[PDB]
Amino acid sequence: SVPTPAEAALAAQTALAADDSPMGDAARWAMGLLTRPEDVAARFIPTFNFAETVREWRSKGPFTVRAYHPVAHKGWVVLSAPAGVRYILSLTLDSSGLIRILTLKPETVIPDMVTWNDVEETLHTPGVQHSVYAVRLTPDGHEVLHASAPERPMPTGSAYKLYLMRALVAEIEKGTVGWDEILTLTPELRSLPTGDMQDLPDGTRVTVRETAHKMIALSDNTGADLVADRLGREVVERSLAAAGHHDPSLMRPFLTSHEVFELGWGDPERRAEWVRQDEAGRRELLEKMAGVMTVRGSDLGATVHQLGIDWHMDAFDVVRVLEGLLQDSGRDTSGTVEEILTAYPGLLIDEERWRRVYFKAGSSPGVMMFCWLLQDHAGISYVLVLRQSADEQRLIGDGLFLRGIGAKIIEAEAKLLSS
Ligand SMILES: [Cl-]
Repeated sequence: SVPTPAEAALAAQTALAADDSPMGDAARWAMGLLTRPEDVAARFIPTFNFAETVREWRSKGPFTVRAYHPVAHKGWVVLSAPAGVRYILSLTLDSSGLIRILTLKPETVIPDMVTWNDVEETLHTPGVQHSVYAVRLTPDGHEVLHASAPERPMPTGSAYKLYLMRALVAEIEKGTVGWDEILTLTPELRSLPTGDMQDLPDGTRVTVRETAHKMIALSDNTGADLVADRLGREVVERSLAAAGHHDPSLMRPFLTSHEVFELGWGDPERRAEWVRQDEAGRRELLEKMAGVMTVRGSDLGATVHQLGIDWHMDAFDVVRVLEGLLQDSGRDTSGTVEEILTAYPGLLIDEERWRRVYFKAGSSPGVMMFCWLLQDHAGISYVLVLRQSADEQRLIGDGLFLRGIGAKIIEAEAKLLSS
């Protein structure tokens, strides 16, 4: 008794109208633009041409809402326009519901998946290296459900925050840091979005717990940098092998988000020097680069992951860090780890099927990855790792494609994961 096209669209239209959440508020406002600089300023982040963008968007309608997919601070609305042309309106919000990102783009098309070959043939894009790895975790080891290039080390962007989380948990267990310990935002520690903590004023005091929460749930770069500063680079590097990484040297020096941004898209000479240097020279360069960021979001574009300016790991490294975090969570009887890991599942999840879902995304120019750990109410866990890398960012896009492939795999779990 699957809903028919007409039923599906009506359900989405009503859900959008009824949604009494920050995403509902923002999506309805955005849809209103489609169907006043002072009111725009009040709806966007404080540090937010737009009237012209809205004019161009409006010229593509009239629009009909066909699907509505809110997920905490992120949301997508599928729109049909004249002649059956479809678009997706994407929203990303800050912590109080102000709009950070609002885009209207051609629809991303992902079929319902019947077989793993459907996944591979949908995903494959000339010029893009990709990898799909799916396993069932058991007492007796991992059962491989599907694998394409899991052994290939690839850049993974904010997947690295999973390793930072395991390092943090290890220090909590050793008693060198506490969940309620205070970290302090300084001008030097501020990074770029993703995240919201960069929007806090200088001197803002925040607990380790709340910083780690934002580091994971919002992929907060500033949160991650505060944690990495508190632990120290050497402590994080020493934690990598035990945390699950097969070859820690691939991620040494272990970069902060601030360092990736500043090195990757700042001074071209400094970046060339990085390429020429060994680990010692790279550490020395990073120390000299310490200070307040000069690079801004508009500077990003060119790919630099090929120069080692990212965080490289294989699919097996991602499975091990997620399984390790599952173990870390169970050991932490306070539920602090679990609360952090489950806050944002990246999708609308069937909670009657899945007791817990861990999720992490990562992206950089030419880099996209999504991973989930899903555990059912009987205690059976699955891990799904999706990765793309390319020399040209336009071959990958904003990540709705790879995320959507994950969504369809999870929707078809009875066929692809738990058959
Ligand atoms: Cl995401």
